[PDB]
Amino acid sequence: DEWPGDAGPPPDGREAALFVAALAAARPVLELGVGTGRVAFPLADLGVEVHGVESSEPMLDKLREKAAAHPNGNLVVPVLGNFAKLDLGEQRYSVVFAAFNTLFCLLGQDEQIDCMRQARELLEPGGTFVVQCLNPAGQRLATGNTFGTVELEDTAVHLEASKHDPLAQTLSAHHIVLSEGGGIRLFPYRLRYAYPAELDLMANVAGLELVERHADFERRRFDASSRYHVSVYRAAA
Amino acid sequence: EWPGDAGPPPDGREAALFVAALAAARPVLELGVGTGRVAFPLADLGVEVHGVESSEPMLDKLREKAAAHPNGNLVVPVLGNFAKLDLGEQRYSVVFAAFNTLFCLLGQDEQIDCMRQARELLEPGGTFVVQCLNPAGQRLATGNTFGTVELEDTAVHLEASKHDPLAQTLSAHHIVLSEGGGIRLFPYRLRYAYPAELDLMANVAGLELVERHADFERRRFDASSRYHVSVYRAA
Amino acid sequence: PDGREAALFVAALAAARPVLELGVGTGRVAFPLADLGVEVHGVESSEPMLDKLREKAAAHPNGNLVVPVLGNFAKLDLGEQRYSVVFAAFNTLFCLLGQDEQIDCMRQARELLEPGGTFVVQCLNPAGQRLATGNTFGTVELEDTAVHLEASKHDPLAQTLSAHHIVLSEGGGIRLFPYRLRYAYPAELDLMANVAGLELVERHADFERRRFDASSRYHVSVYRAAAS
Amino acid sequence: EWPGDAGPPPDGREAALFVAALAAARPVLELGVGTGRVAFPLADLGVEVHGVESSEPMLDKLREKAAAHPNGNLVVPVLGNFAKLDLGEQRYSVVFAAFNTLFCLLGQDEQIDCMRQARELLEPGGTFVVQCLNPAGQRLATGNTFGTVELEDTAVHLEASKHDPLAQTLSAHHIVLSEGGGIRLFPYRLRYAYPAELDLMANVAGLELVERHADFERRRFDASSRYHVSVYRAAA
Amino acid sequence: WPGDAGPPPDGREAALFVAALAAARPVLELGVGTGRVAFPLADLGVEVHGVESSEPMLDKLREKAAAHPNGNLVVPVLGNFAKLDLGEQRYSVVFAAFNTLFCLLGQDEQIDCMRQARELLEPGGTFVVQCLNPAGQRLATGNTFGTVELEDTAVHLEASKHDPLAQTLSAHHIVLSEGGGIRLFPYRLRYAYPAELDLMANVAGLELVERHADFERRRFDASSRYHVSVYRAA
Amino acid sequence: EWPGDAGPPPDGREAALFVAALAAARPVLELGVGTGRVAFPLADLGVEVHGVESSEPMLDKLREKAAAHPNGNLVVPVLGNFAKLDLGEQRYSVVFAAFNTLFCLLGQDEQIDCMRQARELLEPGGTFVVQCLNPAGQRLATGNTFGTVELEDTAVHLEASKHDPLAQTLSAHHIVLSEGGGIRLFPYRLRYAYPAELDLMANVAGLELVERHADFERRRFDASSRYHVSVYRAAA
Ligand SMILES: [Li+]
Ligand SMILES: [Li+]
Repeated sequence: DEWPGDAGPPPDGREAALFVAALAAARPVLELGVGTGRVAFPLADLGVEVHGVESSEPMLDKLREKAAAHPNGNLVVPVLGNFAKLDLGEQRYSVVFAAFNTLFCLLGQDEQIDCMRQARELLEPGGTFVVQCLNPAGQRLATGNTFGTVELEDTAVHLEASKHDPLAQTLSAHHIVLSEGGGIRLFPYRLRYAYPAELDLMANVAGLELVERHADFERRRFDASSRYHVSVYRAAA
Repeated sequence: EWPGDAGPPPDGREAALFVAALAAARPVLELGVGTGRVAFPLADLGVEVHGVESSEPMLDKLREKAAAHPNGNLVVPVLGNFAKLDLGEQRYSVVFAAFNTLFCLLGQDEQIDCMRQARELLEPGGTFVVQCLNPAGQRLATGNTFGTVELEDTAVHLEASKHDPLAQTLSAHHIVLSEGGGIRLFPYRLRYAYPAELDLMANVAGLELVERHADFERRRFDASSRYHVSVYRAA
Repeated sequence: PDGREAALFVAALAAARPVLELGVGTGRVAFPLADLGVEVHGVESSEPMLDKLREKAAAHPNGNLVVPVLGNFAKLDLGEQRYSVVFAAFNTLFCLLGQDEQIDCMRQARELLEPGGTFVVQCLNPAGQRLATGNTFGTVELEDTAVHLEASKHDPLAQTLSAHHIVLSEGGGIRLFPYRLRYAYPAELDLMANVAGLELVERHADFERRRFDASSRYHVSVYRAAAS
Repeated sequence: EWPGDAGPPPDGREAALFVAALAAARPVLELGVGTGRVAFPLADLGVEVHGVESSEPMLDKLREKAAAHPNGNLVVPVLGNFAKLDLGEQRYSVVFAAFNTLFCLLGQDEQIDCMRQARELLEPGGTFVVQCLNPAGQRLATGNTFGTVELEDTAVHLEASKHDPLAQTLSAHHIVLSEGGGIRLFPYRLRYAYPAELDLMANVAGLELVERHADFERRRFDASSRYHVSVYRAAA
Repeated sequence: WPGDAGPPPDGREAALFVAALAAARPVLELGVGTGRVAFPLADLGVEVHGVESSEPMLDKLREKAAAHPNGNLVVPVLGNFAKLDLGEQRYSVVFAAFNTLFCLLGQDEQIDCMRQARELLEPGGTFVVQCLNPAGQRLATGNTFGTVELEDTAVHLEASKHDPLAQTLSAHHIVLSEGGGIRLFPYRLRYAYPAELDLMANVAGLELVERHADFERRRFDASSRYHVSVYRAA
Repeated sequence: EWPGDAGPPPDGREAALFVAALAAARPVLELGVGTGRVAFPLADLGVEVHGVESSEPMLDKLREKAAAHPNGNLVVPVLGNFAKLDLGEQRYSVVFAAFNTLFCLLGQDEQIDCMRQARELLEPGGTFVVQCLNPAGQRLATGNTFGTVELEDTAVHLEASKHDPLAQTLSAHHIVLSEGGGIRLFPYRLRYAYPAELDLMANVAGLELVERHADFERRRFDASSRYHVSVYRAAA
């Protein structure tokens, strides 16, 4: 959205879109955690109908505003709510996806399994479930507390204070912005991450099976040093 | 026979006490019986141990130590790879795998199969016990490492290993260099799991966690613990 | 957050005689002690911080058990009074910025113990604190509308730590709380204790008696009059 | 201006002595004269200093301390560009850039150019002297870092930096947080060169290395020195 | 020599890369070795002139050449990277793979080799090198000891001294084998950083035309362990 | 006799000059004299050295180098443990322990006892000199480590060690692996003390610190110094 450099959201909106589109089957897709449409609008540019779920009202409001002004806004269907509770009806989708750690916003393994399962049940035959998550091995997370520089601007610095518990597999952090004036903005967040093999087992429990894993949306080889992965799951035979 | 950290952990007695307390004058099954590191101390506690192994040789050194032991009659050696081995009607109050035995199985799938079979050999109320290295607390570098395992007056014990954080395997050689110039290499392989993955494996296998400690003396388990001792029940 | 636990620890050693807390604060140890029926004489050098204590004591259902004293750790005149326990929690002893002052402090404490009395200290453990040489910056804690950070300078020769506890708030507000320490290593500390007529009888990681080892961030050490 | 490690390095006098020893009672040119941390000390020694800055602002502040300094008249403020500028026929016994000034030019090319201009401003047997961070000894982490620079009773100085070890650049903010709630940010960029690269650059610019030290007191230079002071002269 | 103990498995890829630039004229490989790249190039119909200073290794090449279906495309040349007289013969490509250039223990020698190389290029010709990338290799200051590779009956280890000022690596590849055997294989390199290397190239009358992480043309960045750089005559 | 870093420190001569400046026409006592790395340079300055060892092997080898040395009559070898050796009426202007000798005693208590024995052997104004690793500057990892000490054409020198930071002990093997398959292990143990601890030990033994350097050439001691040379005198 606004934040510059590494402080902003991952600059791969376009690539995510292409990726999902290629899996879309000219039919409609569901984005879990659609925010302000970082992936949804590029999707709309490729002629893909995107229903987007988002729990943050201020964010969804913005998506709606931008949609009104977007040449292809009409391909974007904003859905306000908590995914676990929304009744999406008889609607099925060709692709359900969750970009930039959205799945890991659910603060436990059981919640994540449940989520994968709701997504499974919304797929049409042959549909896929796609997630993009931090890859703990490649991310080399230190145990305990850390503090680091995220990005610099002429008149502000973006920093991060973080707490990592490698046993519970949680991260709790503030994104911090300090400004020349003396202003300070804190943006708290929390993740529970999964390791790839744990994640794959969760998917099985949820009735899903892994069909492919990459490091990123351009399909680069995934390996131990990959900071992220993009995983694609199908319903199990 | 290897000194300090080279040899196996010195918790054999304590393992026994922990397993014993969990058995109701009913037989217990150790996976990967050794030279009876745990088993024999169990007998000293009046507990019948059925030990599984796939090494006709090692199993033979066990038979021998069973003949010389004042309680060897309680130690029953079962030869054969656990995966393919049928124990028919016989059930157990406890089934346990000590010092990373479970992680000798080189895959999540095979590990879940082992946990399942273990569940199907538990009587009502029986428990499945594992002692595993705890990745978070073991601080394992990615890729290759080389370290000192232990020193003796006339030899050093070293370790060359490869760690693959995705497959979660450790493949290593325990190396002994001796003053005369002799060299012995002892290779070995593990696939480990994180606690939360292990608990989900246990569930898929029909088990549920009922307690976790850092060791057999029941010390508090936390992030910095090098091992955990986990106890599971049927669901 | 071990106020209670430190109190339980000290109380278990104090029997029914009075104890002396060096660096009584707003009484985060003293009051839980009173609630346990222990009489606490608390020392401090800041007449201001003593006041905040006196105010809380008046409003506490057991504040009569807390006796505020004004003086200096190393150099005090309490006269004939002796204690079953003299203690110094959360790094108090390392507030004295030198080995000599610290030894002098330990000697006073020894001279104020009755027979069988114990001197107890809680101190950061350098091995387990894994302190980098030079300057560091770190995260201490997170809240919804503020972060607690720490900036510090470490001189591994002088064994000193100079730091600011930093609080940053959504407003743009910043509070800085500076502090200084001279720490000792366990073996140094034990030898200092010997020089002061004390000997170590037990060492734990914490007031719950958890095992102390190299990775322990703190230790709780219990000293008594030296033998022979 | 600022306390301790937050302020500028405390080797002004020493840099002056070092330079004056090489200055043959003839004039010296300081690139990045700043506020005269070195120039004035040089003036105190009887040495004429022509100091160059790019920003009129800083020159003005220099012109002001000069007017209030007992030996300020020996410090000539010059406005120009390190790589390109016209000083005509004036030559110098010493041309120098202290505390990383050379690395303020953001590329190998501009650094060579500057070294060359310097060479051409030297008199016969004149020297070109630079003081630069020494990467090996500085142990710079890849990527981003955050650190404490200095403490004060009512404020803290921190540093947030981005290091690109491939472009060999450092991009930082010096940050001052105050008990008030005030925050001051002071940006800066550097492009560094390793010693072997630097000497080759000098060669390409017509200079050859004649001596290298850790500091202006001539302490031994080695892999663990955070800085070097290098002395060049025009090549055969 | 298994896995990471052995040489890099990019022989074919190297050849393809070099072939693409070769345009039906001869190429010169500095440090031709045992033909790890030369032969794969011969399979592509490219004439290879391979240079080496070690007669021994040069002999082994000759032997594998006579037994290769395309050996006659591999012309072994005894000589010295920096200094050697090849007459009027010119090449479309002169390349040095896997750290060959860093085998010369000094910046000056390395510049001399680059210059000699430039002077053997026809018009439009190119000089290609493959070099460890210090930034991406994250080299500890001072001594280190590490595991290179494992085998069932032996371990491959490495002891090294890194001098970050001289930019040198001095190491022993160590083989320990069951039964008491020890083999030491010492080697020395002087590396250059990219920006230094490029300036070296300019001094040698060469200019950089492209840089990759490897012979497959993957993007080069700070975390790339190696780089493949292609230069033209100024 | 071992190459580079495997061999002993090359500061024998410097150690002798430093000790001789403190000596005073009345013998010095070296604890752990080994094969004379310091005793002989000392004899070249006409200083009489009484050298203590327990290892009869090196004492037999010292005697042999001393019979073939032009000034061997100045090197008096004394066989046996220090803790047990009663040296009688003889007093010394200097007692010293180079390269970690004091840390060969495996406990704070033994070390204090040694220091005390030294104090009692000093003449009035006499001094006790020690050279010991400096923990702050050595940055010793906790637990086990393995590293390269040195390289030669046909052999590598390695080290496997166990560091206990609470007990402040190092137990290690210097390992030499040779091209033919040869393996030599050389075990050793130390218990070190931090400077402040060491000074307090000195006090307990009736000594007071009068000077501290990084080395025998009197370089400044600081956090980054790998060693220190400390000079103690008797407490008035
Ligand atoms: Li599609
Ligand atoms: Li051998």
